[PDB]
Amino acid sequence: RLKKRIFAAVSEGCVEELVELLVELQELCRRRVPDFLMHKLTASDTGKTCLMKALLNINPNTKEIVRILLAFAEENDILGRFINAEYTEEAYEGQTALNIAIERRQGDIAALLIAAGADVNAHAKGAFFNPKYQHEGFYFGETPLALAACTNQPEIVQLLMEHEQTDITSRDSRGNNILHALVTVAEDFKTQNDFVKRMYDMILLRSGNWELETTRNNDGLTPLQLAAKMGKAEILKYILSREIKEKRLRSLSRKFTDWAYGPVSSSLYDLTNVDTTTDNSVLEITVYNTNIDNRHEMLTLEPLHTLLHMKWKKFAKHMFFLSFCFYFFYNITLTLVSYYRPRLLGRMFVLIWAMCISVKEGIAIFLLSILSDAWFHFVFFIQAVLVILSVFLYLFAYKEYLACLVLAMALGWANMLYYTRGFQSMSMYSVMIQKVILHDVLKFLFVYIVFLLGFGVALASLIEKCPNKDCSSYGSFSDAVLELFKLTIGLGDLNIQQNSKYPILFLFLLITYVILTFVLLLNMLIALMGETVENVSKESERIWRLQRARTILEFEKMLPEWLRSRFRMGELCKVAEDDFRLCLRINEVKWTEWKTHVSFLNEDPG
Amino acid sequence: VSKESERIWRLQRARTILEFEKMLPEWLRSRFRMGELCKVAEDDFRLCLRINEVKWTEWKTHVSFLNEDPG
Amino acid sequence: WAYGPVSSSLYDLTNVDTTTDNSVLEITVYNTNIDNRHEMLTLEPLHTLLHMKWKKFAKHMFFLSFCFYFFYNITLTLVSYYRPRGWLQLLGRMFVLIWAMCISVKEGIAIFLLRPSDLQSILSDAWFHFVFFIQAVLVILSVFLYLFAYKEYLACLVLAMALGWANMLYYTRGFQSMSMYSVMIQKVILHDVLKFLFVYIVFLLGFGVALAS
Amino acid sequence: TVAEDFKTQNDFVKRMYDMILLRSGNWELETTRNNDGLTPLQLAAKMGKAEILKYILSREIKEKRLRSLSRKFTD
Ligand SMILES: COc1ncnc(OC)c1C(=O)Nc1nc(C(F)(F)F)c(-c2ccnc(C(C)(C)C#N)c2)s1
Ligand SMILES: COc1ncnc(OC)c1C(=O)Nc1nc(C(F)(F)F)c(-c2ccnc(C(C)(C)C#N)c2)s1
Ligand SMILES: COc1ncnc(OC)c1C(=O)Nc1nc(C(F)(F)F)c(-c2ccnc(C(C)(C)C#N)c2)s1
Repeated sequence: RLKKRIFAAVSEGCVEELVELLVELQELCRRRVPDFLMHKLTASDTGKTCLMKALLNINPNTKEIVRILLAFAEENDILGRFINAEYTEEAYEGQTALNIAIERRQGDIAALLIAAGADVNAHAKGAFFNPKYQHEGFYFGETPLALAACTNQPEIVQLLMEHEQTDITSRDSRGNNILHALVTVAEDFKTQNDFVKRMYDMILLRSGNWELETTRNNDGLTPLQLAAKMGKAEILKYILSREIKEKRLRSLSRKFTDWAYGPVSSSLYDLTNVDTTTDNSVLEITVYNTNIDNRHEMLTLEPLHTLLHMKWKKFAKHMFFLSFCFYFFYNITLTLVSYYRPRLLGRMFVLIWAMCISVKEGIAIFLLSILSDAWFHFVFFIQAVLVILSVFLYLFAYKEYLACLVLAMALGWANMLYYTRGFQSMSMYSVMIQKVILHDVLKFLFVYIVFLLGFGVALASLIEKCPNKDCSSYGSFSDAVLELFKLTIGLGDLNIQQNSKYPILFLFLLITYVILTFVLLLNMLIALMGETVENVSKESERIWRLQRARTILEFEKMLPEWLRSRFRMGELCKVAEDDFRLCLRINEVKWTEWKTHVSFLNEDPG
Repeated sequence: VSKESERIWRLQRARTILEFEKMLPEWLRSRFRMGELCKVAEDDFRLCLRINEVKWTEWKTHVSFLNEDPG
Repeated sequence: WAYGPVSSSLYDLTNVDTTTDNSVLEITVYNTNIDNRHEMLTLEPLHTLLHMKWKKFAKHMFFLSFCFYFFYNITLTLVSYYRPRGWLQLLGRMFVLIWAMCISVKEGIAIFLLRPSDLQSILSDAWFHFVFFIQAVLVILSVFLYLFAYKEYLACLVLAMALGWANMLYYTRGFQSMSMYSVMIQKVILHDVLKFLFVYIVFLLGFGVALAS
Repeated sequence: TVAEDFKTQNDFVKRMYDMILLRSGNWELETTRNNDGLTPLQLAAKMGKAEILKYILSREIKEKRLRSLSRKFTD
């Protein structure tokens, strides 16, 4: 047939004479109308046309070939639905020839196709271009502008934005516009040369306006909140501290120096969607999202760090010390009620406070990874439940209340860790609350149960029924399991006299058990110690900073509306003709970048 | 031993896979027999295995094909 | 195929995919005179061939191997605990006996064609053929000594149960997480615990003679 | 008073100190006491400007005329 011949002549490109003669033959067959021409000019299995197959296979003679193809399509008044054709397969649906021309870094042919009238809003709405998860498919933004900006082709991005029909505010299937897409594709500093920062700045300045940055995708996130959700520390550092000095695009900045005199410089940072006064700010998302493992570097950014420090030093230090004091006196009263138990009028101060915790942490659990952040919610709730249960059992005629009361006292003294985590002495607890939490200890427990059960059977089997202390504490299976457990708990004793027909085999298996349990214990030991003390101190400091931020936000959530408005970090500042956006002032001193100061809001510093 | 674990796991895994594949009956092996025929040249027709690799650290351009239409 | 960071390539499997006399896969896997297999079993065609063989049949064959050994070990434990000190007990004992004979012939065949330089490293899979064979031999020997009028069948039975539960480490080295855990455990034991135990037995015997005299 | 460190200033205050001290070649600048009685050297001692103090305490002018401004004389 002629379809395969045209496709081969257009993919191989060894000479355009083959495709010229084949197109002459095709026109001859057509003279004997548009649907037939393109049904024979496309591949019915995918919807691909000769133009896509020509651009998918770039060869030293492909520009002339696409020129020939477009000339033949325009000479038949079909170029409209031929240059705008798109795939039909489920995986690559929506992909057109301009996507392929840009993905092949062919700028000249791309300009050719845009001049010929290829619509520049073609959304590659396929399951390959909108992957369920990354690393299975290629998500760039489902648009020729997003594809030109994601593949680092600023020439084509200029060619696309200078066009007339381009939609810079176009939103793809995922709800993302160009800026969300740039945020998702951006990875790092020197991994791919950090061109996405350049493209972000260029696309935001070219369309100088706040609509691209205030647009929410289908998850209700803006490009800034989307950089906060993921761990895009570089794009977040750029957007947050973004200083444009062009006189017309100054209102696009998020940081405004107003003060510089010499090395001293007082800058303002913008706190609109950043300072926890809205639905979910960069602060909220950066602090509470436990899916990046990069909060160590994102909570030290320019406005966020000082915002956390200010909230702390303003009210969270006081609220935290007050709650620590209240829990400390709660625990002291609990200890004195547990010591002077009736084997004395304040025995109720505990109860009330218990119920308070019982509801507070209770509600705190009802509103929701969740064993590293919310652990203390569960332990405080369990402690309060134990206390109220001890009281209920004490006023009833139960003598089992002492167990719960002593357990509650002990668990409260253990919960005292939540308040002392950055104290360099409760460091190992505050760090093994995370590594030992889930997987490090359950493997040990499984292997230890296997050891215990197997060796219990092996040792109980070796023992002979005897006339009723039996001369053997390894009698039934339960007695051997108990002896072995007591052994790994240093509560036991090795006797070479256990009333066995094979005492040497019994001794061998007992010592084998001892040594194997010691190996398991040593594994868990070197696991939870894992010293590298520089790095473990990094880990403890990082955990303290993260929990400090988390509790700062928890404490800010507790205050009423009026107290929150009275704390309310951020001075109102005019930054443009009429902008008046709440900012946060940061004074700095730099003795290295000596420059004449031409960007400032106030000419008289102070 | 952090990595030595992966080394020993990979070696034991490969040896287990190969001995299991040897244990099967010849018709079962013929049934599984990963790899599909593919015409490479005028008459080449070799058993090729298609591997799709996504490397997200890519900075280059590709222009070649055997069936340009993505599968 | 390549479009962006994606690339669908077509590798050749002519003398590679284990359908010839000795392919690159079988040679790369079975040759233990190099100590470079860790780097060669990661090349794209061999890597994906092993992955697909796994997914297709070897995952299931391995899980069935593990399940059969697990239930054989459980029945061995049950006949060791409930020993005589014949309705269904002897059914289970005949299960463990025929399965011990099967395991013994299998691992003995594997040992016969087990070339040296496989046993070069202690943390190597080749070593397991020996412990599986020893345990199956202990089981059949205990059944032989129990059919006769011997008392020492219990030592062999308990040793066989203990060695089977130890041999489950071969299967825990086949799963992925349990691979790292079990290899760490077995490294600790076979390398450091044995050296320390040699020098510590020296200490024990010396100071025991010293304090006893 | 203005000198900070090397990681923050790259040591230009030492160079400006040398320049302004040589161009006005006389002990009137180094023997002057502020409203605390501190000379520039005692002031560099009081606030721990270790780089400025190291410069002043061992300052050797090899020029023949400005050698009386030296504090260390390699002979
Ligand atoms: C700063 O710590 C303290 N300071 C002064 N006094 C204290 O107790 C009187 C304490 C203290 O930690 N007490 C505790 N109580 C309990 C409870 F089980 F009862 F909940 C503790 C507990 C809970 C869960 N797993 C364990 C382990 C794994 C270690 C075991 N086994 C221990 S720990
Ligand atoms: C998952 O492990 C288990 N789960 C449940 N039950 C079990 O045993 C009842 C087991 C188990 O490990 N059993 C074992 N059997 C034996 C054998 F000596 F017989 F070979 C073991 C052995 C072999 C060589 N060197 C030692 C050391 C160095 C430690 C000494 N001394 C111990 S260990
Ligand atoms: C034959 O003994 C074993 N075989 C195999 N494995 C074993 O442990 C894994 C063991 C064993 O002795 N275990 C132990 N457990 C505990 C406990 F912490 F629970 F109390 C032990 C204990 C008891 C009392 N005073 C301490 C001091 C203060 C010295 C400390 N530290 C530790 S000792």
